[PDB]
Amino acid sequence: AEIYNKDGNKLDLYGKIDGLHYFSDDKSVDGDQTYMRVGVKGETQINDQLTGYGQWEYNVQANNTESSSDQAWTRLAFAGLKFGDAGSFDYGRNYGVVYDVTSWTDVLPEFGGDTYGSDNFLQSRANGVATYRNSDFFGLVDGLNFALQYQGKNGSVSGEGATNNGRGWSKQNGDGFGTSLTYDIWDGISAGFAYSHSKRTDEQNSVPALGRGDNAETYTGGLKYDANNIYLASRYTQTYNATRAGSLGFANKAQNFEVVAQYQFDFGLRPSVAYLQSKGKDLERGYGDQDILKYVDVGATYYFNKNMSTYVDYKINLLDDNSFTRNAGISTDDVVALGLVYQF
Amino acid sequence: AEIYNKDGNKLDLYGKIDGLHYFSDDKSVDGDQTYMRVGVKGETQINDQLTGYGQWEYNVQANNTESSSDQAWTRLAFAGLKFGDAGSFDYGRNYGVVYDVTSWTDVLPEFGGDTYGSDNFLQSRANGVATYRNSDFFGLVDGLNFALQYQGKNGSVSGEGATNNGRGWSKQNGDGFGTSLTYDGISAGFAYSHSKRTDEQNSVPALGRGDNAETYTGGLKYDANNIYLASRYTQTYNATRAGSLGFANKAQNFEVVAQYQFDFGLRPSVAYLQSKGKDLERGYGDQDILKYVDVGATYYFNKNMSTYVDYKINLLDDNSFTRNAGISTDDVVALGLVYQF
Amino acid sequence: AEIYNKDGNKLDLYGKIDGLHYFSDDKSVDGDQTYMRVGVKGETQINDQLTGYGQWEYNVQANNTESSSDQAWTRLAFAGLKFGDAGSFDYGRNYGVVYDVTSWTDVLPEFGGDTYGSDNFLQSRANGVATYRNSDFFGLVDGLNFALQYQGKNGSVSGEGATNNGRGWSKQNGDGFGTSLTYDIGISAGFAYSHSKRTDEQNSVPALGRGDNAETYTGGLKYDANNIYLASRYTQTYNATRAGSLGFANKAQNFEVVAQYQFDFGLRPSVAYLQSKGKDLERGYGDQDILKYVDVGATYYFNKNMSTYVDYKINLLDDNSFTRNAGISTDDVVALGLVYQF
Ligand SMILES: [Mg+2]
Ligand SMILES: [Mg+2]
Ligand SMILES: [Mg+2]
Repeated sequence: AEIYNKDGNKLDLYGKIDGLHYFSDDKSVDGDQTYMRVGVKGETQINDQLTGYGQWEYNVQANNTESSSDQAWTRLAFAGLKFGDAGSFDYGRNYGVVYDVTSWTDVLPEFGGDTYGSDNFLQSRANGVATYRNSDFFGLVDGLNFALQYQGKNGSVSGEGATNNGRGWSKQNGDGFGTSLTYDIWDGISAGFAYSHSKRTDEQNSVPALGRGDNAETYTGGLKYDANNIYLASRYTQTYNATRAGSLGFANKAQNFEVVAQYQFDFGLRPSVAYLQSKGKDLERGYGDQDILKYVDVGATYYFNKNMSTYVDYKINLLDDNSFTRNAGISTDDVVALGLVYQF
Repeated sequence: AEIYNKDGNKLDLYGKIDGLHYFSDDKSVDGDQTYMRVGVKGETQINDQLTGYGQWEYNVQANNTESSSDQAWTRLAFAGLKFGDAGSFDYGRNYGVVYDVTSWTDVLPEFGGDTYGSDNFLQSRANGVATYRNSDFFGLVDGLNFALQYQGKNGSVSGEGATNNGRGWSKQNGDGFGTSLTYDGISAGFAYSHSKRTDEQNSVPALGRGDNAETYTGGLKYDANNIYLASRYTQTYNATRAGSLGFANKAQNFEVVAQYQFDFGLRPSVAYLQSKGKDLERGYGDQDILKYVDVGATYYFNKNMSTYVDYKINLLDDNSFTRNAGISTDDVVALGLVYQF
Repeated sequence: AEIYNKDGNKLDLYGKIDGLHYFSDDKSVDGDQTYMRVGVKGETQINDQLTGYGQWEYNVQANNTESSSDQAWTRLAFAGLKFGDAGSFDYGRNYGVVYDVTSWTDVLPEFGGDTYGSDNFLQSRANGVATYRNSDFFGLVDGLNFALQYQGKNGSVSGEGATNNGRGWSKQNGDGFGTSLTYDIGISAGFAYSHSKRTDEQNSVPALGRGDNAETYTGGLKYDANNIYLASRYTQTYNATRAGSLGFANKAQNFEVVAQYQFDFGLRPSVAYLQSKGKDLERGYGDQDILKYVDVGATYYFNKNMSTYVDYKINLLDDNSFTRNAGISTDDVVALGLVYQF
């Protein structure tokens, strides 16, 4: 909600409160999943060719007790400058540019968006990203959106590989960069490409048993159709030393594919059907080729209005239980989600 | 404070900042107790019959350092729909319906509200509650309200009894149900709850054994002519904590409070509270779990600022039960200055 | 931002989002340092001579992951009354009155303000402070301000020295009090004093620092006019200045000086020198430098809501047994920040 707009400065206090329950035979996901999000988004006019901005987004779990630990975290926190019509720069915790394309399939009622994770190189939300964007390809092509992003090393907790803000191997990165390019081809049809290259860290190449290599790389292509009450999107990503092999490390190579179809009825119901897979290749310890993710998703959202909705989502999990999924901690069970959400 | 009201949607950013200090011989409660609360309450008009709403309430302690852990937590987080005469429905972290009645005695300047706890079946705030409420009995009887409530299992951290949101035995529950009924300046109230207990509750702590946690509550309130009087009695089975040692197989909990509101802003308060545990294992037998007289006063400067003193006159004796279970037997004085928004 | 003002009550929701990176050979400070702050400040008119107020300020780190621990904390939380000319009183988590004067040199683009820390007696933000303030000496002497402050013990986690809100020896305190006095002659002078009981764990746990009381004495001078900022202050402490992780300095001498200029087009360069000199340290340490650097940097103000900055800590400490064992950083640091304020 816009709660301040005065003398060239604007502030939005926004969020949602999501009354959410999961039903699954997997006891690590079954049960109450209630949470909320709260954030601020602000803008300050500097001059005719310059606007300042900042955004913070917080996640607050509400499915555990008042004595539980580690229930809140920051999703986004960045500050930036917009340079007229010709671009922007921001720095902080923000989305990696790969998500410029992979966001197109991250539209399921509840599930989806899970062939990658957060703090996973530049695939999703990430610490310390400096992001340059231009929406007219340097004045040459209207509608052609370019991004270039740099990320500094976020290393180990201690020792030779450390930085101030250290973390475990699954969420480490070396210095890296990303780029994306997206374009509306026809009315309502868009195409996009993204690439990332990051140095890996010494702990990534020594602590977990899976995944070895100097660099983490991703290649993504996507398509979207959004018109006439119909939403279709597909994307394909090939990764190298970048996709998590559950708790066991990284996949030397992975091939990640998502497709989604939705329809918006004018009375407020939006059914959704999707297919997702992540195919790991050349895994160590005799694993070879393994499925990391494989499910059909069917669900629907009912929008009461712009501030209130309810939804059901059903993850039909096609993974077989085997020594890889067991050892890596990957859920092979179906899940049903039921939600009622207030947004502000 | 209402900070947004536009095109059918309203948002309140509300809270308080409570500069609070306790004086006690009990070193685990003595000292600075400053904290604040902040929350949002939102409502959206969907159509003539239907409004959607959400509420989040956060508690933020401010009595420890900037390197201290576990200083903030969510009290409430729920989303709901209100229908008209048909009632309301909400889901999330919210009050158990037993508090619809026991709240009538939870009005002391600082203390009170402590014969039960949070995440304690449906006695107070709870995870994963679905709550239906009906006002005026479908519009047929003015002042008659009722509620129906369901809670899904919140299990252990790992193993066979787990759920995603696992916790220790003290705050676990199986599937449960609660109901309340209140009727009106004089009011009477009843509440009942029934929850399945978990395998950890029946094996980890030494105290309390049974398949089910049950509560029965009756209460009365007089609120008129600047006088507030309230009393309630609750009988529980396998549901009242015996401090850190488990649950009381049975307990009998009683509270009574009297207050007067002077025009100039002073509100003195006198109360008596007790919790009596029966049939405790390990030789404990019958034990007092809580017993005190409370005297205090709140001074309201206005609707946004108050100050208060409260004096817990603790009538428990020190014994091996109070020591082992971590129950305070010392007197406490609280002094507070509070800003509300 | 003031987001509510109605029927005698007002509320400000304020903060900043600071996109911040450090470059250093010290791996414990090097890298992303992005964070934000958010708070509320409210006031309510009670009557002609009485206003109530409250403030909360929260710090939220954003430089680590979504599964990281302990990433947020309360800086300030207090409630108070202002009685016109008779003064104000507030209680909660608030600044110690020593900061009334030492804040004069806490103006660097990024660094500075580090000859003391938080929860460090009455040197900075502190739990359980009751603070009386009087502005312009009961309305009788423009520019003459004073404060009186009391702080109850904040003790150990358990045992005989416990309080409900226990913490480690570095952040403990006994009962104490403090006072400040400032006088505006754009030119000001200031004095502050504090005296606290030390706690048993401050004497029994760490290697360094022994004594029943912690005391500080501060004097400051400030020139702030004609686009020029010049400030200096000197503090002598007893059993009160941390000697890194090793304990406290039996005596310390802390000195800071800063000069800045505000150009009309927005740039504010800054040059400063800071040192903390510890004396009579145990275990053979004797006299040791606790802090010693020159700071050079600049802030560019786009407007009142947006700025960018660079800061360069030129660290004059050396690797020796003291800095090494105390965990005191000896390396240079460059900070680069972009900050949105609301
Ligand atoms: Mg490889
Ligand atoms: Mg029993
Ligand atoms: Mg000494």
